[PDB]
Amino acid sequence: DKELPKKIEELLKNVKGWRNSVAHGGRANTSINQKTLEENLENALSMIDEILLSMKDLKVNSKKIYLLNSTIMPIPKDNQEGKFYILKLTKNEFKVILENAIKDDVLDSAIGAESVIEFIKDKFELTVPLKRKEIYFEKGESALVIKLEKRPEEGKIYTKEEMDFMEENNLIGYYYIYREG
Amino acid sequence: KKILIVSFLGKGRYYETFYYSIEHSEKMVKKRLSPLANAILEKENGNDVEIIFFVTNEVKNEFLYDENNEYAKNILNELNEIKNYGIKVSYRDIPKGKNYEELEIIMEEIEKLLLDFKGNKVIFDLTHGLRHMAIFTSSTVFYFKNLNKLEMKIVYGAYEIGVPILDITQTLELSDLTIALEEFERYGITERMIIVLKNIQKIVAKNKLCNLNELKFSSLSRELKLFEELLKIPSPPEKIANSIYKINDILESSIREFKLCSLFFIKPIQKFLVDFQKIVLEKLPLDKKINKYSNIATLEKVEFMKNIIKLLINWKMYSEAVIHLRELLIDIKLIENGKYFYYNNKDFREKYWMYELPKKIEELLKNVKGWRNSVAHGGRANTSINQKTLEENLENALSMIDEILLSMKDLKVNSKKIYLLNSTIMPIPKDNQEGKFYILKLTKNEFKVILENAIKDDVLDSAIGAESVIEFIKDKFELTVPLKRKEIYFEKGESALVIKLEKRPEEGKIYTKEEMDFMEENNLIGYYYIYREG
Amino acid sequence: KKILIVSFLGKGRYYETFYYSIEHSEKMVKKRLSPLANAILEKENGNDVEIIFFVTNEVKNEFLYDENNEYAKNILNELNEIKNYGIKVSYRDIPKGKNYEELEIIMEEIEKLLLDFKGNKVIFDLTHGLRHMAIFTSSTVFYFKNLNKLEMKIVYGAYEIGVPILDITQTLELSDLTIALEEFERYGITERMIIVLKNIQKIVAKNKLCNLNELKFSSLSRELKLFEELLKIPSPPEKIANSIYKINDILESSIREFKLCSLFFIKPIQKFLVDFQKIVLEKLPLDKKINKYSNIATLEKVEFMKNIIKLLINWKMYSEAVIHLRELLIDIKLIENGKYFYYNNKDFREKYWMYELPKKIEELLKNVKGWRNSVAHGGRANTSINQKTLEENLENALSMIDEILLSMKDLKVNSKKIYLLNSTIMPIPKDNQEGKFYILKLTKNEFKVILENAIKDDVLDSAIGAESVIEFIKDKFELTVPLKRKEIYFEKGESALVIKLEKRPEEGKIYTKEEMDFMEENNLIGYYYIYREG
RNA sequence: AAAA
RNA sequence: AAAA
Repeated sequence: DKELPKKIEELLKNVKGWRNSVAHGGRANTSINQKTLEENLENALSMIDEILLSMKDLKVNSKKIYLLNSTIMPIPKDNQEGKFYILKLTKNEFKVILENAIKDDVLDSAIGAESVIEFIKDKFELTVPLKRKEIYFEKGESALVIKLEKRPEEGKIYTKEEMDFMEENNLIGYYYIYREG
Repeated sequence: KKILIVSFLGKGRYYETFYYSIEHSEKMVKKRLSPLANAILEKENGNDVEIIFFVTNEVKNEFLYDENNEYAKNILNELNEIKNYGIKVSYRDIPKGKNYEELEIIMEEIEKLLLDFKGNKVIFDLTHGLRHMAIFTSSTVFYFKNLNKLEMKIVYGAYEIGVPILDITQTLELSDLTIALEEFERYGITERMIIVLKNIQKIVAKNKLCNLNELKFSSLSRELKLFEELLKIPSPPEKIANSIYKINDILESSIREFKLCSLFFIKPIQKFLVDFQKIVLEKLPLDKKINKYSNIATLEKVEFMKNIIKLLINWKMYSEAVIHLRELLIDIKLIENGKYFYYNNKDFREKYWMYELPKKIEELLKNVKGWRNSVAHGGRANTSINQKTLEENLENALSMIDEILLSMKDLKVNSKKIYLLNSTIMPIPKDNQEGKFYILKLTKNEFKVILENAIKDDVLDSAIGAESVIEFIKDKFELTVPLKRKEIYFEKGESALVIKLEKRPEEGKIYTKEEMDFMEENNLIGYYYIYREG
Repeated sequence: KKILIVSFLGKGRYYETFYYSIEHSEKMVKKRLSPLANAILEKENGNDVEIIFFVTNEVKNEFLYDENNEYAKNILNELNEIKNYGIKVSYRDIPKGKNYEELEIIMEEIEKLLLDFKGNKVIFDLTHGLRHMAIFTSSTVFYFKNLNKLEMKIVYGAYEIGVPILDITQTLELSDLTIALEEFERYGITERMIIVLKNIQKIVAKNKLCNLNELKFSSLSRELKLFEELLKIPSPPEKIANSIYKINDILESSIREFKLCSLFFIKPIQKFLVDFQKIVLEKLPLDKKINKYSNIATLEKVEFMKNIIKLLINWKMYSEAVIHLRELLIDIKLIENGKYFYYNNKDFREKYWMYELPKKIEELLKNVKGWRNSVAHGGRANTSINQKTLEENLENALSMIDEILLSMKDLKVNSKKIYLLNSTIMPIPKDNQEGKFYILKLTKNEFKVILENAIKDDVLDSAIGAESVIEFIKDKFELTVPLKRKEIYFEKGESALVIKLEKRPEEGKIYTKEEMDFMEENNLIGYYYIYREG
C-alpha cells in the first residue's frame, strides 16, 4: 500500500533485472558492463540505506501470535482441512519474536502450565500470561511454541529446577508455526 | 363463476329427465339434455353460465325443422325456454368427422371457442352428440390444455343410472400424468410430477385419509426438486449421495403410508415411485454408507459416482457426465497413489490435473481430460466434440473404469508407515529444521477405515501413549492397537491417524475409557489425518 | 396379422346392419355389433382375430339372461355363431365407472389385456358400451402406449352414415403430438417431432401430394437433430450459426411447400414450426451474416451468442449457458483490447483466461469465471454452485453484457496502424534482428470489415504497390485505398491486412483487375491478417 | 505427545 | 513487397 513497499518493490524489480544480466551470461541480449553494474550497485546500496531507515521505525504490524506449549495444529470447528508450516528456532530467535509480540501487543498466550511461565520468566526475563484455553489457527495466524524434546510418562511435570538441566542439553525446543491454508 | 359449456347435438329420442351432479345430489333439474341440467345447476351457484352447441348442419335441418319430430320439437322448445333466468346458448356448424380434414375442422372450432372465452371454467359435457365426436374432443382438451391454462371439467350425463352427470375429468388427468411420467422417465424432469405429489398431499391433508408426516409428501417433493438440481448442475458427489440417501428413507416411509387410502387415483403415482426404484436407486451402491465417507476418496465412492455417470447418460445429460467422469478419474488417481486424503483439496486436485495398471489409468486420464475440455471450453479454438463421438467415448471410458476397478480392488495400495497418534502435533526429525504439514478432519467411519486397513496391511506404527485410548479404540472400533508411548518424527511423505480430545482439560488429567465414551457421545472426540508434504 | 379387439357391452337395441371399413368399402358384414363386423373383415385378410368384451355384470344378467329381450337374444345368438371360421371372444367384468376406484378397476383391466396379448395389433372398437367408458379408454391407450409399443387402431362404427367403421386413431395421435410439442417447446427435445417429420415426408413421398425437395423434410429433421446436439453439447458458435442459418433456409422452403396438401394432419405440424419461429430464430441477430465472420470476434457475433445463452436458459440447459457465458466474455475481452483476430487461437484464449468500462468488463470476467469453475469441476473441493444461485448470476451477467455492449458500440477501439499489404511477408526494422509473427486466414467479409473500419478510424497505412490491386479493392469492396509501393516494417504489436494471390505466376507478371476478378471467381485470391507479437 |  |  504505502510509499515504502512501493519503494522496496521497485528496487527489487531493477536489482532483479541486472542480476539476471549477470546470472545468464547476458545471453539473448541482456548484457551489463562492469562500470554500469558498479554504479547500479552503489546507487542501490544508497537506497537500501534509505529503506532500512524507513523500516527501522515501521511498526511492522505483527498480527495475532499465539503462544503455545505444544506443536499442535488446531483449526476452527468451522474448518475441515489445513496447511501449516513449522520452523525450528534458536533460543535467541524465540526470545526476539516473543519480545516483539509483547511490545507490539499482539501476543495470545495459551500457556497452560505455570512451570513454563516460570521458565519463560527466568530464561528470557519476560513475563507471559498463563491461560489454559483452546485457540484455533485462522488462516494466516502464527504461533510461537515451546515444547519438551522428550515424551515422558503421563502426568509428569518437571520442576523448573529439572528444566534447567533440560535446557542445558537442548532438550527444550522453540518453534514457529504459521498456518498458510 | 364465469363458465362456458360445450356439447355436440344428436338425433335420438331426447327424453325429459332427472339430472343431478354427483358431487351434490340434493339438486336435480328436469331437462331433455345434459348441458341444460348442467347449466341450471350452475346458475344455482350464483355463476355466469353460457352454452355452445356443435350441430352438424344435417342435425340443424333434419331434426330441428321437422315439427313432425315429436321429441325434436320438445327439444327446441326447451332450448327456447333456456333463455330462462339468463343462459346464453348458441351453435357452430361442424362436419361429420368423416375424414382427416373434417376432424381438423372440429378441432379448429374447439380452438375458436377456447380462445374467445372470457370466463373461468369450461365444462366439456360430452354426453350428447355422436359419441365419435366426443372421443376426439377429450384428447383435444389435453392438447389445448398444454398448448392458456384456465380450468377444465369434463362430464357425462349417464341415463341408465337414474341420472347423475359425472365428472370424467380423470380421462384428461391420465394423459396429463402420461406427460409427467414420460418427461421424468426419459428426462428426469420433476416439474410435472411435483404437481401431483403436492396435489395428493393437500387432499389427504384436507381429508385425513393417509397420514402425512408418514407420507412426507412435502419432503419427497422438495427432495425431488433438489436431486434434479444436483443432477443438472454438476455437484459434489457428497450432495448427490446425501439426497439419494434422504430419498431412500423418504421413499420407504411414503410407500408404507400409501396403503390403498380409503379422488387421489393411486396406480399412476405408484408407477412413478417404482421408476425411481428402478431408474435411480436400484443401480446405486447403497450398502456402503457413502454418506459416511464424506471427506476422502474411496473405491465405493468411485462406484457410486460411476453409476451416477450412467444415470446422467440415461437422461440425455451427457455434458454433466463428461465433467463428472474427469473428476472421478482424479479420484481414482488419488486413490491409486495413496493420496485419497486429498479428496476435497483444490490444490492437490489441480496438481494431479497436471502432475501396467498405472499406465492404463494415466492414458484414460489423458483422453478423458481432452474430452472434458472439448465440452467445458465450448469447443473453442477448434476443439469441439460432437454428441455421437462423446457418447462413444463415454461408454469406452466406463468399460475401462470397470476394468481398472476390478484390477484395483486387488492392488493393495501398500500404505507405508501410518503413525497412530493421540494428539495433532507436528514433530519432525532433529535432522530437520522446517516442515510443511497437512491436517484433515476425519469422520469416525473414515478414521476406522484408515486404521483397519493400516492394521491389515501391517503398516500401522502406533504411538498411542494412554492405556485408556487403547481401551477406547478397541471397544468403539473393535480393533487392537499397541500401547507405545514413544516419540515419533514425520519424514516427508509420512502420515498419521490421530485420535484426540476436542477439549483442554486440567493439566495431567487422563480420562478413563468410560469418560472417553461420554465425550464421544456429545462429540468431544476428534479424528484427523496428518500428512507431511515437506 | 395377429389381432386383439376390445369393446364394452351395451343395453340398447342392437340391430343387424351393414358394416364396412372405410379404407376398403367393397367389403361388408351383416352383424348386430361393431367388433363382429370388424373381426369378420379382419379374418377376411388371412389374419388371426380374437375378441374381448368388457361387460358390466349388470349387463351380464339384465340383458343376456332375459330371453324376453328380443334383441338381446338376437345378440347372444350372433355371439355363439361368431365361433364361425374361428374367432375367440371372451369377457371380463367391469364396474359402472361410478367413481375414482371403479375407473381404476377399468384401467387395470385394460392393462391386464394389453400385457397378456401375444399378437401384433390391438383395435379399440369404442363403438359399443356406455360411451362414458369409451372416453376414458382412449386416453388410457395414450398412457399405456408410452408406458411395450406394439400397434394401435381405434375405430367407431357410426350407425347413421349407412354403416362404415371409422379409424379414430387420430384421437390418440393428437395427444401423442401434445407430448411431442411440449417436450420440444419446454425442452427442445427433437426425438418426438422427428417421427412426425419423417412420418409426413414418407406419406407425401408415397402419394405425391406435396413436393419433397421443396419440403426437404429429410433436411429439416437431420438439421433439427444436429442443432439439438450442438445445443446440448457446448459447441463452437460457428456451428450454431451454421445450423441456424441452414434451418432458416430449410424452414422457409418447407413452409412454402406445405400449401394445404390435398392423413397428414396439418395444423399441429404447423403449430410446431412456428415455435422455432418464435422460440429460436426470431430472437437471433440474423441480418448480420454471422456465418460470414467465422474467424474473428465481432460484436454482432457476441450478440448472436448472447441470445443463444438466453435460449439455453429457456430450455433448462443452465450449465451449457455458464460455459458459453465464460467463452463469450473472453470474446468481449478480445474485442475490447483489439485482439479480435485471436478468436480461435487456443493459446491466446487461455492467456486471456489469466492475463471505467474495462474495469466493469474485468470484474464480470472474474465472477463469471468463478461460476464456470463451480460447474466445470463438479463443485469439487467445496466449490459447488446451486441452480438458484446460478440462474440469479446468469441473469445479472446478461444484464451487464447488455450494459457493456451498448457502452462498447460507442467505444471505437482505436486501432493503431494497420498496414495494408499485398503479400504475406514479415518485414522487421533494420534495428531488429528477430521477430515473432502470427498469420490468420480471413474471409472476404472479414477482410472488408477490418479494412472499412481501418479507413473510417483513419488508421490504415496502405503499402499497396500495384495499381490493379487498388483497382480491385475499390471495385470488389467499394473502398478507396492509396497506392504507396513502399517498404513497411512491423514493430511489435503492429498489424497488417493482406491481399494476395494464391498462385505463383511467372516472374514480373502483374495481373490486371479483370484477371484478379477472374482469379477471385475460382478462389485464387486470399485475404489474411498478420500480427507481430514480438 | 489427548495442548511441554 | 501479389514468392528478391
